[PDB]
This record gives sequence, C-alpha cells and structure tokens, in this order.
Amino acid sequence: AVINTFDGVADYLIRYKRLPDNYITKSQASALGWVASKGNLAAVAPGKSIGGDVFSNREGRLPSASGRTWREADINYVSGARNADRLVYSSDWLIYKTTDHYATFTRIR
Repeated sequence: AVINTFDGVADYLIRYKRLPDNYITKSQASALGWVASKGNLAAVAPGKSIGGDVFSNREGRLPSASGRTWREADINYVSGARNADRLVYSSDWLIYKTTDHYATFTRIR
C-alpha cells in the first residue's frame, strides 16, 4: 500500500518531518525519464508520486514568515497525467490542502 492521502501524508509530514518513501521530486523523476507531456511517471518510476518540489506561494494565498518556505506533494496519484490534489507544507509545519491545483487551499495542520 502507499501513503498518498491528504490526511495520511499530512500526518506523515508532521510526525517524521519528511515525505513518505513513495515521493520523489520533479528533478529525481526527470533523472529517470519522466516527461510531463508523456504522462509516464508510473512507467519510469513505478509506485511513485511527485512531491517535495518548492511551491513559491507567488500570489500569497498562503501565509509568509521569515525563514518559512513552502513545498508541494501530489495527493491521490496512481498513474498517467498528474491531478489537481496537492498538499502544501511549510518548513515550520503548516499544512494546507488544495483540490484545485493551488486555486484555493484549506489549512489542515
């Protein structure tokens, strides 16, 4: 089984201060032949989900602080093209979920 639910992943983040072992960054996926247009994440990195990439919070929908940066993890991913479910977690353990690819967020941790 994998941990890849909003709540499963969020609780993993706050307890272990890292993403579950089924996450790999966009850079590490690319290193294995992942290409977004190709929809091939499961073909090159079976079982894996993208996460850990920096989320820049460009429009400030999320709260800022000095030293706080934000990161994303993909939620409910299995195969093919990526979806609209993300966690965004901050370096001091704020956790917001979005179900619409960062358009709107709800704080959950």
